[PDB]
This record gives sequence, C-alpha cells and structure tokens, in this order.
Amino acid sequence: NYLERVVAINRVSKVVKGGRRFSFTALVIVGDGNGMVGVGYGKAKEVPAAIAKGVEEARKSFFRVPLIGGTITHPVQGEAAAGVVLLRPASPGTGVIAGGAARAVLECAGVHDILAKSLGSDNAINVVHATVAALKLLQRPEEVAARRGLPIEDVAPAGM
RNA sequence: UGGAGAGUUUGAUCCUGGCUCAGGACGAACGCUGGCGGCGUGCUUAACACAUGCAAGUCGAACGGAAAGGUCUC
Ligand SMILES: [Mg+2]
Ligand SMILES: [Mg+2]
Ligand SMILES: [Mg+2]
Ligand SMILES: [Mg+2]
Ligand SMILES: [Mg+2]
Repeated sequence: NYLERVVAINRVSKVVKGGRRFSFTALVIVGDGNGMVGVGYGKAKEVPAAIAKGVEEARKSFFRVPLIGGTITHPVQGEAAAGVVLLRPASPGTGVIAGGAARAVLECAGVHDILAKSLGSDNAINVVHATVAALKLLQRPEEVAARRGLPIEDVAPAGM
C-alpha cells in the first residue's frame, strides 16, 4: 500500500583475473504518499533482487516531511556530496515542477505544489540525497513558535 | 502566481569541465503539399542605374485684360 519509484538502474563491474564481474544497483524511492518518505539504495547481481533490497532499505529508512497543505512550508536549499537542490513552495494551482530524481522523491513524499531546481552535480544519487537533505532542513510553524514563543508571530493564512 | 533536464571522458565510480539535444521566436529562404475566410505584412543585398505615367497648387470678392465657352447683341 506504498508508493515505490525506482529512479536509476546502472550496471557496475569489477575486474578479476578472468574478466569483468557485473552487478546491478537500483536506487529506489518509497513513501506512503501522504507525509512520509524513505530512500534505499540496494544492489545485487540481478535487477529484481537489487530493486527488492532497495525497497527494504527505503522502508526501513522512512522519515517524516513537514507539509502545510500540499506544499512545503518555506524555501530550502539542500546539499549532498556535490548536488545542490532548491525547493520553493507554490500556489495550489501549480504542479510539481522538478527534474527526474527530485520529482520522484517529492511525488512519493506526497507533495503537490513545489518548484525544485538542481544546481550542482547531475548524478541521480546525489540529487536524491540533496533533496532529502533539504526536506530535513524544512521546519514547521508549530515548533519554530515553540522554540521562540507566543505562537502567532508568523503568517498562517490558510491553516485548515 | 513562478525556476524540470538528458547523452557523451572510465573495466566500473565520484567530481571537474567542455561539446550536443529536447522549448520559443522570425520582415525569412528552400523542399513536399495546399480548401476557405478574417486581420496583419512584403528589397533585410546595390544611399546601384533608371524608360513611362502621375505625386502642389489655388484665388476674377487684388489687377490690367480677353486666347476659350456662353451669351442680349450687329
Ligand atoms: Mg557541472
Ligand atoms: Mg581518462
Ligand atoms: Mg582506471
Ligand atoms: Mg555534463
Ligand atoms: Mg534599404
């Protein structure tokens, strides 16, 4: 009952005396589609096995995403090894304006209204890691107001 | 009120970094094809050389007059 997206599958190799031993990696995104998403790498000698391992890794590594009604609360910039991803909230009309990896992550997390731009490296793994880093950096109004005081010193027009 | 990427250096990897493509636009040209209407638009090159016709006249209520028409007129 989850949403699973396999993002990138590539064939890696290792050289031995005989020749090249091939294997497969399959980066997988898994999320409940509502507010919670996980990422798992996964790797094996066969594509379905790698996909499976990615699925269990992601499902074990679920984490929670702060939404404010179908979009993220405030703009953020996430930083992976060398991938840079910029996310900004948008009005309810907009869709998900994102690239491949970022779109996978956001649509599995259950985000409907986002402008996502990748500025650093183009590797899919690092783009995914930067996106999850930005989602970690995200904040909620309720604990920012808990940290500061008098939880009205913000702007909460919609609510619901 | 608005921002999408992909291919390509390696046995494989991650960076750096060029090259290339997917969009739009045109006072356009060319290829194939071609029913109609509405509204626009048409020498971007030789400020090269130009046949022909037309693109600046008007006033008799300023004037002397009488080539033309109309006149009473011989
Ligand atoms: Mg770069
Ligand atoms: Mg080399
Ligand atoms: Mg080597
Ligand atoms: Mg490149
Ligand atoms: Mg000219």
